[PDB]
Amino acid sequence: SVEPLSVNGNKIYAGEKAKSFAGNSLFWSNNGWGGEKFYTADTVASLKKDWKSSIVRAAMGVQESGGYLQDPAGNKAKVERVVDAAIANDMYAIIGWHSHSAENNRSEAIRFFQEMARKYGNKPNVIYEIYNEPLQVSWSNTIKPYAEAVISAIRAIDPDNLIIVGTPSWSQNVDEASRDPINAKNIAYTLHFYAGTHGESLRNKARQALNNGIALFVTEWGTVNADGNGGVNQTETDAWVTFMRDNNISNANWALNDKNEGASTYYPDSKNLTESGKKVKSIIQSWPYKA
Ligand SMILES: [Ca+2]
Repeated sequence: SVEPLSVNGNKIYAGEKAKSFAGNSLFWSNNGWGGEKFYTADTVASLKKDWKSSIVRAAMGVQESGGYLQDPAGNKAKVERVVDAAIANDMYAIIGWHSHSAENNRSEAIRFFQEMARKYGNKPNVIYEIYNEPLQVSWSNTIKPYAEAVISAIRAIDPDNLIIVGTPSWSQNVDEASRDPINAKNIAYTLHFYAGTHGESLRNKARQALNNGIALFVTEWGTVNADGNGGVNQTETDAWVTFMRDNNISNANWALNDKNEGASTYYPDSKNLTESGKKVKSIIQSWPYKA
């Protein structure tokens, strides 16, 4: 149904061959933030059938209003709902601790992931994303110790499922991370980009991380500007897609949602594709590998 993932030095293996998959990221799961209406089994089914998506990413809010801190069971439920649907539809599912300062609530993240590990640890579909987007923060002094603690907790329960760690400066500093990898099994590192804002320079940093023996994973990328607005940068988008395809980098487009911003796949209150949506759909359906 779904081949298990393993990280061997530089790349991610699905079963026994180097592979990469394309997918979608839901918007914030926070109560009242709109994206939550897409955390349904019906939507996941639509991505597998209509889009041919192989990945669905649950972006669980943590410290903002309506997030996991304010409503734990409420948010935990939307995630479980999406993961169960992904498992049923032969797709990979990323459970993401959608934070910008995760080091602030370490025990909370540990509590959450232990439960998720116990519940989903044996299905080859689940992937853990323990720190969405770290800011101007040190890798070795802030992100690494936090990540190691969480990974330690997970690994005690689930010894082999892929864990993805956020990198400094909006998950752009993957080179900085490669110079001080985490000594653990099946760990990947996140890279986030927005084709309307980031280019070849960010691609070079990625190349450097790849050269140092670290496997990357694009848990979030936009065809539009970093603030989620502006138009689609067609050229940069293509260049980025070729880069990921070449290096077998899995990716999740941000976000299958209908907020009134360029990054959304649908126009407000509709299933009518935006410029971004049409583009990403084409990208997702012609991807070389499927879950
Ligand atoms: Ca496992």
